[PDB]
Amino acid sequence: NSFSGYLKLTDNVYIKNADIVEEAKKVKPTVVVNAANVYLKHGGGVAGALNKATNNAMQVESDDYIATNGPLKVGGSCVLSGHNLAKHCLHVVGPNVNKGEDIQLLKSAYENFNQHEVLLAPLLSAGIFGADPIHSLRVCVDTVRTNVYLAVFDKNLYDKLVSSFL
Ligand SMILES: CC(C)[C@H](Nc1ncnc2[nH]ccc12)C1=[SH]CCC1
Repeated sequence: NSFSGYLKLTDNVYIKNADIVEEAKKVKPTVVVNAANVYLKHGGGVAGALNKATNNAMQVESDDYIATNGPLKVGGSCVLSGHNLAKHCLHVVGPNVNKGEDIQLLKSAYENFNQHEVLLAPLLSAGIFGADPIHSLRVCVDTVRTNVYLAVFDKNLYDKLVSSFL
């Protein structure tokens, strides 16, 4: 968990302008969080980038999990292997607000982080799911109580988050 170059926002939330895949390769954290969907189909965004970096081993494992357990609920999670990127991957489903899913489920999504002492994570629901990224960071800060290191792969968005926060 050798995180470097983060800015501490609160007692337990840190943030960096970085690709989460590059962070995972350098740090080999105990847990990396995936911004997943309910069927664990890693087609784009953070999910597609993490899966590509495992050479599709994450997708093969996810398909087997879904066959045996069924889909996750919105706001839910499962713990699977982190493959070459981390000890574990915590797959978390935030609401797709562009498709009418309730934004209050973003609090339930972030609550899953509290089962792990230290996590490398992305900003939930901030991609194609359509939540305001600054609102997602506010819910993270007011929900997560364990130590989370947020990687945001966009310098313009990073600067807007840090200006709004501090
Ligand atoms: C908001 C956006 C810049 C961010 N993308 C990323 N954040 C961190 N590492 C990344 N690697 C590849 C994409 C990527 C997302 S997509 C879904 C949730 C958060």
